[PDB]
Formats: sequence, C-alpha cells, structure tokens
Amino acid sequence: QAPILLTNVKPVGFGKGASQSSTDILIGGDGKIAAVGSALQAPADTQRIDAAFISPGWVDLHVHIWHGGTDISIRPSECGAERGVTTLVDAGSAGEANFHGFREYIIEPSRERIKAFLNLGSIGLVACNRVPELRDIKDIDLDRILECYAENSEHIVGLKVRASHVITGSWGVTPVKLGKKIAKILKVPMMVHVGEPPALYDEVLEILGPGDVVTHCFNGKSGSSIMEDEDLFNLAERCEGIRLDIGHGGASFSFKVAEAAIARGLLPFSISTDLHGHSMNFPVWDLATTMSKLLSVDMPFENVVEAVTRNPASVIRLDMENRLDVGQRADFTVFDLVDADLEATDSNGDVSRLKRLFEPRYAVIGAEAIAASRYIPRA
Amino acid sequence: PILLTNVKPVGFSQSSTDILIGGDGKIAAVGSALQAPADTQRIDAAFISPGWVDLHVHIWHGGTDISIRPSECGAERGVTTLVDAGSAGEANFHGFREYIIEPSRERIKAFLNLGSIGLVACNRVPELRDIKDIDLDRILECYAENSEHIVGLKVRASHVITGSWGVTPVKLGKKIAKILKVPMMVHVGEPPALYDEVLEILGPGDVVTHCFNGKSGSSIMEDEDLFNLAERCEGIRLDIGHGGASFSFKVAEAAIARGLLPFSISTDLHGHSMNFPVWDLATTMSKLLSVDMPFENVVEAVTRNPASVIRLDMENRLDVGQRADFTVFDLVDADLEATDSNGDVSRLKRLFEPRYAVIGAEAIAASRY
Amino acid sequence: LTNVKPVGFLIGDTQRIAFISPGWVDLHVHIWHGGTDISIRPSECGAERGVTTLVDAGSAGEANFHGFREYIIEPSRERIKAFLNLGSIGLVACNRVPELRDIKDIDLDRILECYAENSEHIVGLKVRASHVITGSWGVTPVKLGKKIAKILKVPMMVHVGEPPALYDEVLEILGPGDVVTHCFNGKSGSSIMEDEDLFNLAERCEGIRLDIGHGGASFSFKVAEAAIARGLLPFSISTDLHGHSMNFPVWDLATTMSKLLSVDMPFENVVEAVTRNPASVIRLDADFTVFDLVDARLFEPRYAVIGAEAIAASRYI
Ligand SMILES: [Zn+2]
Ligand SMILES: [Zn+2]
Ligand SMILES: [Zn+2]
Ligand SMILES: [Zn+2]
Ligand SMILES: [Zn+2]
Ligand SMILES: [Zn+2]
Repeated sequence: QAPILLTNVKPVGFGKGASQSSTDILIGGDGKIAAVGSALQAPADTQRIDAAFISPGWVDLHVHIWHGGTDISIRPSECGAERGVTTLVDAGSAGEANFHGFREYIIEPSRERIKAFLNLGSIGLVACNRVPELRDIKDIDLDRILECYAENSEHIVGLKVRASHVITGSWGVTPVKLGKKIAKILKVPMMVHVGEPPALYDEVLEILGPGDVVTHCFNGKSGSSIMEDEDLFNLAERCEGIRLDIGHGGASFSFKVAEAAIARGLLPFSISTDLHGHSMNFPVWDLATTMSKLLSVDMPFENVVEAVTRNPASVIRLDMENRLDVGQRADFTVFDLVDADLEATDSNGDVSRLKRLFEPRYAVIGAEAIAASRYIPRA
Repeated sequence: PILLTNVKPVGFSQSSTDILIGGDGKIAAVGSALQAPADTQRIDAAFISPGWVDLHVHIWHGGTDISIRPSECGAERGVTTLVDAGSAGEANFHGFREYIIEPSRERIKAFLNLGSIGLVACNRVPELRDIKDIDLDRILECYAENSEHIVGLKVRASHVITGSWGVTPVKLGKKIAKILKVPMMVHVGEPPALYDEVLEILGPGDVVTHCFNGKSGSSIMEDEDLFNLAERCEGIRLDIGHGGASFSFKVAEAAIARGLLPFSISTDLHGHSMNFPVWDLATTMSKLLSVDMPFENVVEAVTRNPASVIRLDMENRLDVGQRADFTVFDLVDADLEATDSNGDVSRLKRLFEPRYAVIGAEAIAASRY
Repeated sequence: LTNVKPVGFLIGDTQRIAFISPGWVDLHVHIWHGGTDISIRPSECGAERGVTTLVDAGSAGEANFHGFREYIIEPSRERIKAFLNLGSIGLVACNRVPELRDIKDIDLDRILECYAENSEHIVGLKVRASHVITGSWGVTPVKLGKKIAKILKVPMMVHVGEPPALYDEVLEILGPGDVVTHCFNGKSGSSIMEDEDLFNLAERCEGIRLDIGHGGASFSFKVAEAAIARGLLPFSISTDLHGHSMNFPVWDLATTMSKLLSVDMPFENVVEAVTRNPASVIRLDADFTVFDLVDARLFEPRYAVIGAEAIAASRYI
C-alpha cells in the first residue's frame, strides 16, 4: 500500500487544542499518520491537494445497511465512504435471529467501520413495518439476545426499540421498559425511536437514562413533536445525559421543530440520516445534506461537525482523541462548505433552500483515499 | 478436461463406460476405453447418474437462523441441485439470490414462502400468523423478477406455525400458485391443519413433504381413511421431508409394503437436523432403500422425480454437447446404525457413497457426512 | 309526457318534449349520510341523476338501522331500500374499523329483531368477505350470513375482494337470488379472469346474480370485455357510490351504464340490468326515467318523475 500526502487541509473537529490553520498530512503505507506539518516532503506517492476542511471520518449513527437480509436496507457503499462517511451504525435492522448474517455479509467485507444496534425484536426489519418486529413478548428472546451480544460485543453497540404503534401496536411502553432492563444487564446504551403516540414520547424519556439515545428527536408529527407540547419540550430539554439524535428519515425531521428547538438552545446531540431504501432517494439524500439542514436552522458550524464525529462516536465508544497524532491510523473525511441555493425538503414536505452545503471530497481510511460526493437523486 | 473411467450409468441405458469432459465443461465423448491427452483422469470401479437433487433443504445461511451453508449439503455431499424450501418469503428473497444463489457452484432453486418473513427466526416467530403475512402483490412482483430461480410457493401448514388458522392459508397459497402457474409444496404436521384437508386442496404437480412422518395427528398409518386418500392422491407428489420430526422407518416400511413409495427423497436439512437425525441426502437414500424401496426407484426419487417438479430438464444427459452434471457414487455393504425422526433406530446393510460430484468442467471430491 | 321512446317495459299541467323507462335502480349505494363517515347524501345519486330507487349496501347494521330509516329513507323522495349488514356497527368507520372482525360482531337475535321491525325496508343481508374487513377468518361469516338470511327468507349480497376470503369459496356458499357485488373486479387474487376455474364457476353459477360493484377498485374494462364478450354479462349494473368513489372513478350510475355498453353489452341488456333485474333482487315491480344516448356514446339522464314530480336530472361533474 503506497503512502499518501494530503496537502492544504484545514483540521476541524479534533481536540479543543488542534490547530485550525492549513496543514499537510502524510499517511504511511500502513495507513498511519507519518507526519503533519506546514509543508512535508514525500517519496513516490499519491499527492492530493484541495484548497479544504478535514475532520475525523464522519459517523452516521443511524442507517439501515442489512442489505439483502432485510427488505428496507440499502448497501453500505450507498451511504458510506463514497459519501464521506467512515463509520456506519446499523439501527436494529437485524435482531438476534440473523445478526450473524449481518456480520458476515455486511460488517466483515466492508471497508468502513460498521457497528450495530441490536433490535429488541428477534426478526429485526426483514419486512419493515409490514410485519412488525415487536408484536408481543414472543418477539423478544432475552437469553438469545444475551447469547448474541456475548459473541458480538465487538460489533453490537446497544439495543434498538421502535416505540410506535405501527410497530408495537397496542402495548406501548412495556417493550421499552423490557428493553431498558436487558440494556442495563448488557451494560450497553439504548437507542429509542419515537413516533405515533401509543408508546408516548414523554414515557420513553422517563424510562431512559445517561448515554441512552432518542432518535427522531425533532420529528414534526402530531403526537410526537416536542413543539406541540410544552410539557414534552421541557422534559426533552431536562433529560441531562440522554442523547438526542436527528435520525432524519422520511417521517422524522421537521425544519420548524428544529428551528424552534435551536432558538431555545436545544441542540441535537448527533445528526444522523435514518437512511434506507425509502428515505435515500427523496427525503434524506445523505449525511452531508442532513448536516446542511441543521446548519440552515442555526446550528453553529463547529457543533454540526461535532454532532457527526465526536458525539455519535462517544455513544458507540469509538475513541476519537489525539487522532492527528503520529502513528494514529488515518481516518478522515475531507469536505468543503460552499455557497449554494439548493432546495431540500424535510419529513414534513416543507421545503427550505440551503445557502451553504457540506460537500464531501474524500474519505480516507488508512492508506486508501476514496473520492466522495453528495448523492444525486436518480428521480 | 476430465476423463471419468469405469462408471456404471443409472437414472438416464448402457453399462460400464467412460466419459470425457472437455474444458468448456461439456461432454465430448462417452464410450468404453477412451484415450485422452495430458488431462486429468478420475477412475473408480462405481455408479454414475445425473447430479442428485435435494428438493427440500434450508440454505439462506445468514438471512435466517436455522439455515445451513449450501457447501454443507451440496457438491461435497454429492449434490448438484439444491432447492431451498421456503427459507425466504418475498421480503428478503433478493439477498438469498445475491448471497446464496449467485455465488454457488450448484444449481440453487427455491420455493418462495407464502409468508413474507419466511424462516428468519424459524418456528420461534411464525411466518404465517395471520393474513397480514401474505402480500399477494409482492409475491407476484418478486416472482415476476426471479422466475428463473423460484420454482414454487411454500405453506408450512401445522399449528406450531399457523396456530389456530385452518387450511385457510393453504387455500390462499393454492390460489396464488395457480396465478403464478407454479406448483405448491406443503408441509404437514400437528393436526390443527389436517393432512386429510391438504391433499384435498392440492392438485397434480403439487408436492407434500413430511409424507411419511410418525407423529400423532398427521401420520398416514394411524388413520386408514387418510392412508387411502394419500394413495388416491394420482398427480400429487409425496416427498419425504426427513428432518428432525418428519420421517419414520415404521411408516415408510408400512407404506412401501402396500406399494406406496415416495415421489422424491429430500432431506429437510438445517442447523438442527444436519447433525443428528438426517445427515446428508445419501443416508436418507439408504434409509428408503432399507425399507424395501428398490435401488433404481431410489435413484429416480433423487433425480428425475425431483427435477420434474422444479422443471429441470434431464433428458439425453449423456449426449455430446450436454453440460457435464453427474454424481459418481458407490453402493457399499455395511452395518451402521442410523435413526429416524421418531428415535426408532435401524441397521443399514447397504450405503450410498458419494465419490465425486461433477458440475461442468469441475469435479469435486465428495463423501458422506 | 310526449316524444318519449319506452324501453324495457299525464298524472295528478305540462309534459316536455328521448327514451323513457322505469325509474332506474342502483342496487349498491351508500346513503347513510351523517351516520357513517363514508356515505353520501341521498340526493347526490338518485332522482336528480335519474335514479328513483336507491339501495344502501350495508352502510347500516342492526345497531343503527332505525337512524338510517328516519334520517334517510322516510324523508327522501326516491324509494330507498337497504341490505342490512351482518355486522352490527356497519360502515360507520369504513375499512378503518372493520364490521366483521369476530363473532362478537354478529347478533343473530338483533338481526332477526331488526328485520321483523323493518321487513318493508330491508331487502337482504350484506357481507363484506375480504381480509380488509374479515381479517383472517374467511368464509365463516359468509356461511353464517347465509344461515341467517336463509332463516330470514331474504336475499344476500356478498362482496368479494382481497383473496383471504376466496371469490371461489363464496360462490359455493351462495344460492339462487343471492347477489355477488364487484363481480368484474380486475384486482389480483380476486379477478375472475386470472383463474379459468373461477370464470367457469362464475358462469356456472344460473341463479347467483352478478352485480357490478364499480367502486374505488372493483370494476375493470379489460376484465369486463373478456367476460361479457364470452357470455357472462352482469345481472345488474351498480355503482358502489361512496364519499371516495363518486367524485373520481365512478361518477354516476349513467356513466357506469355507458361503460358496460362501451364493451359488449347490448342496450337491451344494459337498460334491463338497471331496471328489471335489480328490481327482482329487492322484489320490486307514476315512476319514470327519460334518457338519450348521445355521442362522444353515453347515457344522459333527462328527467325523473315521481308522481306529478319531474326533476331535472343531469349527470355528475
Ligand atoms: Zn425509526
Ligand atoms: Zn430507522
Ligand atoms: Zn417443515
Ligand atoms: Zn423445512
Ligand atoms: Zn364493497
Ligand atoms: Zn360498497
């Protein structure tokens, strides 16, 4: 593997003490940072220049990449490196039933770092929303979940529960409490999706605790929106440990909800694209576009980059310190923030025209440097 | 180029001959004592026939929990055509096709499951709970674009799966199979969905697996009215689904004595059935030979019969130009203990012994599990 | 009346100046306005559309037929009859809240009671045998429906649809006088042109009446052609006119009549399957409907005459 020299990059999203000024980075054939400085010299190696931003590889904490195994999932190549995303976290596409399938077909052969939230339900998302995975307790197998996690602690970062009547139907919070019980036993975080009331947003925040994650935090749907209920809003703002995740995905993101939230100081902990076969082409295009929508409703730049690197990484226990150090395995994402006039639409059909766009250029994993680019809607 | 020498053809008549297979994997010549030039030669002593077919197996290795890899019940076991029995429903059929069908050496066919989630979590999370598990539309769509892979619909009709639902699912399954103009393989088990009723819905071409089980409520020997209906059922194929609960020497020996033999001999192979009850298709063949089903008859139940169900052409296989596809096996004398899905043990005095599986220009060494 | 051409067979003024037949009858409509979410007003289909005989297809069950009776039947001009739904709640929340979910939905004693009390209103029992309504129990509510209707001496209108409750299986239960609605639907699993066996059973079923339940998804031109152009033609032309079908696919009874004329059904049979035939189902025999097939060919309601009362009929827009 030949070494690489990335020249003219502007380090962002690293330590609080990382120089923001332009630099050059040298990657060794072993995919490790050989040097970092104002103008290094190199042997016979791929030299790439830009003009700008470089940060640790983007982490999309919420995707569905159980391609083939489930019906709703996409491929990691469709939302990964070619997009500037280095770490992908499948969000409960697989349960204990076919996780070994996910590991062998999706995790092991992928060039990106792939972690997964194990679904509380056994059948995961094979027939997503058509044949609910948490229809009752026969769908939950605690012993097999414990068995599954023990054999895949290197891959499974927590449990997922979709607390919404479309999935859980009529028994609401029970599965969430059960979820919390097993998560506590496994000593792992819990990511909970909120939607159509029956298994109320308010109830979930109550049972959750430090490190837990609520995805779809800023959905603008009746019965789940934090802006229609001041009591809910006050609780979300109070819930002090609980991670709020955008998980934008066709029905879970509203510009209006997010605007109001950010104006009141409530920022999302992490920005994610609940990307799958039905949200990729239209609503959500890619993480970059999602980062652009948050930036458009006043989330300071530095915080959006952080809600896509350091923050989601903490949830999955991904070490992201001293990443620029020599010897550290190169794991970056080169992107620009350019002026534009693009219209993107949220999960509420509301259209907004972004004036600035995160635009990934290269995703460099070790010695490999992949040409990245925003998703172009083939429709 | 491969030159199989000293093989005794069956299932195709002729006698001890030789087969030369060119590089393109097609038969170049078949005759006694052929002469070849600097190319591999495989000799023996040793029957040969079209590549064995397992009409009932469970692959879809990672998409489901019970399934096994096709390399554990395929070529190395002397089997060239595997037919997954409903491991996938419309929900995740692709994927089965991308991960299992496409990369395999053997011809891999599949019965699509009437129930969308198929056997992801086999038996634990029933696939045919209610009507919400059958998406008529998606089944037609899926088939329309996988017709070269899907050979039929599958509807496991027993309470462990269908709970308190009657033959209703079986009736629906039948209506759809007609629309798709394909056969339906039905599984019979715990009485809550009567064997006697399945046969009545089914038609010619359709298959019934677990046809010789020894479980109360679904056995053909305990009910003289059922047994009679089984033999009357003239177009309906009976397939042994020897798995972990669907075969009984007792029943077979009884049904074969009365001149009712199985149409096909399949091994309902999966995680929980490979290791103990059934081992490989070979052993199951020896099992049926053991209860008086004639040798030529056994070989046919593993080649022409199953193939006729999956519409796999098997005519003139030894001709020049035909793709090489055979199972080189022996029939040795032995005395090893084996048992059915009812614990009932038996002593096999003769055993089929896969030697090689020849698929095109590739000859893989084979053996019993 | 003058310049009227009688087909299919001056009261107390004036009479206008071209066809004329007995007031048309829609055997399948939903006019339980107000009482159900899906029903339309009795005057959005009917007199002003050239239909003097409306028949509600199970909008009401025993639980609120009385409400249908005084709010719709009595104050209305047209002759309103109705099939009582085997299911208590009826179509109060159509499809959203199924009427035949379980046996707890049928009340044999109240169905009997209800008929006894409205035998001059109710013309039969209806059953929506499809998985959208009956979920996983297919024929059970149909066999049960027949049983009740039988011991009720009235006809039964059975709607077929999504496969679960098999079209095939329904035809086997029915008897002469019974009516199958949505007969020429071109939807998967329920179409009579995707299973030679069904069409055979369809034709072979010489008693059982086939009705065109042209609703939001039950009438197909292709299916219509193939059948009607091979012998089996509809015993009666109907328009499953509800709050979601009137405004788009099946505008008015006339349009549907014209659709079943644009295929292969002769004028003689179309006009008969809108008067005599359907009338024989609700047991019917001062009352007129004048129309004039034009060019574009389609029917055009002109006038409705209900005893010294002529209304300016005119198709939907
Ligand atoms: Zn979700
Ligand atoms: Zn999701
Ligand atoms: Zn089985
Ligand atoms: Zn099986
Ligand atoms: Zn209807
Ligand atoms: Zn209707």
